[PDB]
Amino acid sequence: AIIKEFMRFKVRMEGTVNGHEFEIEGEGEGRPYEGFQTAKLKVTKGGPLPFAWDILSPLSKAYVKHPADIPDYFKLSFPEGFKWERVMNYEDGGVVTVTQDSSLQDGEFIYKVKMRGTNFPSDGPVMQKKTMGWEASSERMYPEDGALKGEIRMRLKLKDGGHYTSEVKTTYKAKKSVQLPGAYIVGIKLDITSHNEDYTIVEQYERAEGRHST
Repeated sequence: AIIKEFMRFKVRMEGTVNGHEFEIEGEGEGRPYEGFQTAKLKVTKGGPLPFAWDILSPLSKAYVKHPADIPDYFKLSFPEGFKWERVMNYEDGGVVTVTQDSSLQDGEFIYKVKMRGTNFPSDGPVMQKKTMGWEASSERMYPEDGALKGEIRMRLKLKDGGHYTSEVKTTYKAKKSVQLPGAYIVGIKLDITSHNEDYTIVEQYERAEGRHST
């Protein structure tokens, strides 16, 4: 009963992408049982970023709407919370790795993110900043070795109508022993709703719902 119908969060990220260091702070809010949230981020160090915002945007699992019959691993993990680690392999060789800790403090989610991005080609759409947001995704979740894993083949939209693809694996682990669901899918749609000219301030909006795999 600790995850309320309406919850806020605070986040801090530090990252290095192609050698460029930076820090981001943000806050957000949403409805964890209805499966939606918004966030407002600001680049507090090392901005403007010389690369697409979209590689950062998918870097808040407590807010996925779960059917009654699929255990909500993310919510059951609280108040302790959970960690996750992720690799995102972009098709042109760019790699993003991420570690993250989510906890609950004073009735607010606290997220802490560290990430590194390497090998984004100088001429590619990330460094060229030619992406236009992610298409909707289906994250395949499944229990493996006392943790919960998610795989996603994700696609960033390109200006010219093409797509730029990243193969994503994430391991989710509760900080306390918690019951695992069976395999299932989280449908997710994230959009950037507004930003200043140089993406030093960005607002984004995500909806996510668990569902069975037929």
